Amino acid sequence: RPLSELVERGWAAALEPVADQVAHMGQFLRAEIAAGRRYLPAGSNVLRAFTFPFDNVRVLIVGQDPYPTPGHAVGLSFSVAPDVRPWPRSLANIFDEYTADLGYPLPSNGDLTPWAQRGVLLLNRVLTVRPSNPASHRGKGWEAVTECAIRALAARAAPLVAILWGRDASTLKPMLAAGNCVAIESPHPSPLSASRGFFGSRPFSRANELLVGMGAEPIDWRLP
Ligand SMILES: O=c1[nH]cc([N+](=O)[O-])c(=O)[nH]1
Ligand SMILES: [Cl-]
Ligand SMILES: [Cl-]
Repeated sequence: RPLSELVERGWAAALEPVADQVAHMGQFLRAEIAAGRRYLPAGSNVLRAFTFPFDNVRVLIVGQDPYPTPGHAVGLSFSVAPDVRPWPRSLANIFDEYTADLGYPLPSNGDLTPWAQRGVLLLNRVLTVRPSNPASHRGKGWEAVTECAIRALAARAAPLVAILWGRDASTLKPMLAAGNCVAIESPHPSPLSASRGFFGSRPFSRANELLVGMGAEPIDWRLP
């Protein structure tokens, strides 16, 4: 199936340069299932970040790989389905910062769909994983796909704030080089690092400060 059938119109055009690569990933995934390996998220969710309009994106929040725990990954970085509990600890930490930064109550559940609807791109660098095997689809072909996506996003005339959590995300700074882009960076929300620079970083309000200063509307971050 061609890109225009899988993703939103603007993303299909942005991702044209990697259309063959995306087809190849579908072949890889089929071969995984034929070899008796599973993958997450569900097939229908793999490209989900690209189902929300390319032109509407104002904030990029980069992830690395999908959650490897069965039933967690949903195709948007960090998000979980509404019935998932307890929250993955990175997400719980994200939510702690959300409350402290913004003053909102704890969200009711871990579903970040409203952010995606509002132009927050929840993009993992690698879009699939074998269950219980963290980072197991590194090097399988997604990195070129998601690099194309980020470069296309950065090339738009429109404002963009990139939120870069952890060392691997910070290495994308070169590709956000353009005057229309601005990166904020901190240690990752995982418990390993969170108290050494993530908590108190105020990424949500600062992203809004930056967008307003670039002439854009702020993100309404409020979750149910
Ligand atoms: O979808 C994701 N969920 C969580 C992480 N993480 O905590 O590193 C990530 O990189 N991507
Ligand atoms: Cl498996
Ligand atoms: Cl807000």
